[PDB]
Amino acid sequence: GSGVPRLHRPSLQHFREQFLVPGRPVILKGVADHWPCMQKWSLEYIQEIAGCRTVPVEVGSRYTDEEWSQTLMTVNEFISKYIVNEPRDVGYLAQHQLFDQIPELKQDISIPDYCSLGDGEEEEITINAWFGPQGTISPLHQDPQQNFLVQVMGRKYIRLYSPQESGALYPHDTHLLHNTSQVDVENPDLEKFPKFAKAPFLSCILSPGEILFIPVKYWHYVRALDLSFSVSFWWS
Ligand SMILES: C/N=C(/NC)NCCC[C@H](N)C(=O)O
Ligand SMILES: O=C(O)CCC(=O)C(=O)O
Ligand SMILES: [Zn+2]
Repeated sequence: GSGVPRLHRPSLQHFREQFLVPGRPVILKGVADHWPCMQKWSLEYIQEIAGCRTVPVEVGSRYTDEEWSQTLMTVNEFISKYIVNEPRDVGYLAQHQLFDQIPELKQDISIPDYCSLGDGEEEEITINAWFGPQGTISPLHQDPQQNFLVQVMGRKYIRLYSPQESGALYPHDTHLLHNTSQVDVENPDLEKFPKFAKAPFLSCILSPGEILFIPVKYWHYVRALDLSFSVSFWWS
């Protein structure tokens, strides 16, 4: 496929018309790049503000066979165990609303203006922290709302497949896992999943300051390339 387009602070109507309404992915630059989080958030500072709080942590590379488990620990324990000291397994602080838990971290972000183009209420926008070492993998999956994924620390390799291509992505049959792909994007078994080979996609390397707009129900797979902190806004 091709690289995801990058636009420097598009006007709202131009984002509405070329991207939101047709549902095409884009990176928005010059938008979140000066938010306080971009210069303020570090291991020192995350420990200082959030260190003693309780967070859920996903342990294991990815979630299919339950090797993957979910646990709870303090942010300090997560940093020390899964990031700093030669971790024994991949832990990921994933899909957690950490800014409703620590309001003082919410002062470091904002809700992007483009969300007001939606039909939903600003109070109901779901804000999720994603924080973990180099190498976390979110398997190919789709989400029920629009998403702004704001990169803060580190880089993420991302791949996007359209809803129109779902027939080549082999979703799990169980309605629980309905929206997750059985395919390992970066090493697909093409004996089992042959149609995955021909399906087109976009990909990118998302970097700090940059916002990736993921259209509703667009499939995405995400691998952190460095120690990484992203913040997702689910809106509608
Ligand atoms: C690696 N782990 C992850 N989540 C637990 N990755 C991305 C979130 C996928 C989830 N189905 C969603 O609703 O976005
Ligand atoms: O693991 C990641 O960073 C991707 C998060 C994600 O899937 C989402 O923003 O909905
Ligand atoms: Zn997602």
